[PDB]
Amino acid sequence: VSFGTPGEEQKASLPSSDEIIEDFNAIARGLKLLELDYLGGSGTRGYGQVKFSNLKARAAVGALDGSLLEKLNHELAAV
RNA sequence: GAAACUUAAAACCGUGUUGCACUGCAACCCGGAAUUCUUGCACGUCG
Repeated sequence: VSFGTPGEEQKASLPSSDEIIEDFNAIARGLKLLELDYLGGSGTRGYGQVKFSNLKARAAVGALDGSLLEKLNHELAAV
């Protein structure tokens, strides 16, 4: 979570706390699509069925906003 | 007046550092995007 690459004609800013929910919602939506798919190989002949378990988020560097880490753990609760 | 060289001999020479102090130095990601994937019954034949 940082400024990123702002571009030559823009005013740089940090992503709001509403935008971090929409990033984590697309991660767990893309991890539920992988449980129907097969992660490399033959796949259509029965290979590579995969499963996720115990997905949880932390804060490794720096503090968060407050009551935000627990609602990022709820987007990951449905895989 | 006609007749007898202010001539002869003598180095503008001897000694002496264009020498002493001084960083081609400070700042800079060989970095950003990309599924070793697509098709395939361990099966057929019996005086």
